[PDB]
Amino acid sequence: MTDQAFVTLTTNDAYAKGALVLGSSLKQHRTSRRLAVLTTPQVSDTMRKALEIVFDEVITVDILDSGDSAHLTLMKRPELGVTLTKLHCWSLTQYSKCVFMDADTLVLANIDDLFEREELSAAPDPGWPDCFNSGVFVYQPSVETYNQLLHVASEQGSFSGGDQGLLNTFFNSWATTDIRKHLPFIYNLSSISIFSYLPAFKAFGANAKVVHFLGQTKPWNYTYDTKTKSVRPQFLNVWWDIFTTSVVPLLQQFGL
Amino acid sequence: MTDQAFVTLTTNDAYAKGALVLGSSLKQHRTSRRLAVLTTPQVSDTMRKALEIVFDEVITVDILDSGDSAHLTLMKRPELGVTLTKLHCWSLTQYSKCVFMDADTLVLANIDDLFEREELSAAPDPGWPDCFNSGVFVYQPSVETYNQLLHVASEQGSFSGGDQGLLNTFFNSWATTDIRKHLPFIYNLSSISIFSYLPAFKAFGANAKVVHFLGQTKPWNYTYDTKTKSVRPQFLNVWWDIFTTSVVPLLQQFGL
Ligand SMILES: [Cl-]
Repeated sequence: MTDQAFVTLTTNDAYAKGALVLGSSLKQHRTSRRLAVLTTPQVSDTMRKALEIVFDEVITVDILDSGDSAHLTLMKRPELGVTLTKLHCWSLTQYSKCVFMDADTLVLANIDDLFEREELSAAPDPGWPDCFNSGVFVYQPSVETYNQLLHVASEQGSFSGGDQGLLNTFFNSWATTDIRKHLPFIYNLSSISIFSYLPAFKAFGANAKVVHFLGQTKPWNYTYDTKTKSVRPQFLNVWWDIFTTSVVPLLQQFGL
Repeated sequence: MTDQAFVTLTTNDAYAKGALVLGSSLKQHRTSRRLAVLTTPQVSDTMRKALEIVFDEVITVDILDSGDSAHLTLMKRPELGVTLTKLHCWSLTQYSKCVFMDADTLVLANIDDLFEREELSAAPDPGWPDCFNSGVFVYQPSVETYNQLLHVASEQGSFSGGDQGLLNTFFNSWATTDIRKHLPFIYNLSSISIFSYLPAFKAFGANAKVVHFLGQTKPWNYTYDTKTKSVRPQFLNVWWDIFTTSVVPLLQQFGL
């Protein structure tokens, strides 16, 4: 649909790499949706221009600017920079529904069916499964929800010191209400649960639709051998394949 | 209710300690339900007699006996000893509904409301949260279900090499169907998620109703200082308090 989007976020050039890989993965699996990326001014012109090619829309967010609605809350809780920036995904009222995906996710199959879901649909978090992981979620842009999230951020902050605590606190019926708001874990498959919980992977992890690179060493903190097509494991190598294949050439293209 | 029960299982004297602590924890939080314990002949007379005091019913299961319905399946899949024994929880047709709890769980509050639940209700597993953890679950005893589980055990075994894989495979709609069959994580709170996922604990882990001692070192593999009332952490110490207070005296009582 025209007014639906995957939305991601990048606050720096490291994460812009992820966002570019994510965007590409989404294009590769023939999404019929828009691709939007929240970006900060800290993202350089080269990453930016590549984001402009990969994404239908590049939105600038500067919570460091006092014009930003999140800025006073950033002052109150300065650890919440990334969180308050991320929450701007709710400002995107040019879209009726979006799938937010962190820039450290990777799409391995079309996940457009996520748009059948209602706010707030998200996959369970490993570790504390009565929380949803905020790495992938379905939400409806709204200035009201935005303001309410912003307000909760101000009042409580996040029990996680990040967006996950904040989102779970506001969307707190997730655990106990409407199983359709549980996204299958395969739509936000923790790369940790692929290596750590290895019995459950073998049986279901070949079904993965989205890899969420958690931790730790993010995909781009790895060394990739372009000859062997392998890092210094399966999923890191898909990410790097996309990076090497689609993203680097788009990045090297901006220097002329 | 008269014909409802918590059911646990012990295949040896190490686990009988857990079962005795579990049973006691259940009595301590004034359950109105029956307490049943599947036991193997490998459980010694002393553990047994103490089980007889703590539990309303002590049921003997010997899958090593060829009279047992599970025995031929044990022959086919000998790694499934514990699993096939556990599955006998479904034979307990003297009960209309039961809560099965592994002998490495600990009850910290009345959880009798679990009997409002239908088969198969269970808490999500940490690590792979689209599986339920088989440490605590609500089920309806039935020879049909039993036979069907036994049959699946024979055909597929368990993708986990344990009961969890088997149960998830048979009760495979759990992830996607009926949010009421998701037991809050606090009814099967992984002791690992208490130490490992520490941000989510502080906010919700004080609400714990059942601790599931996973791993690893089981509670009884720890040294307990009875003077300091502490092990060699909060939950280990509740377990040991119950053990020292209620269980050991019941065990020392059998030697005369
Ligand atoms: Cl439901």
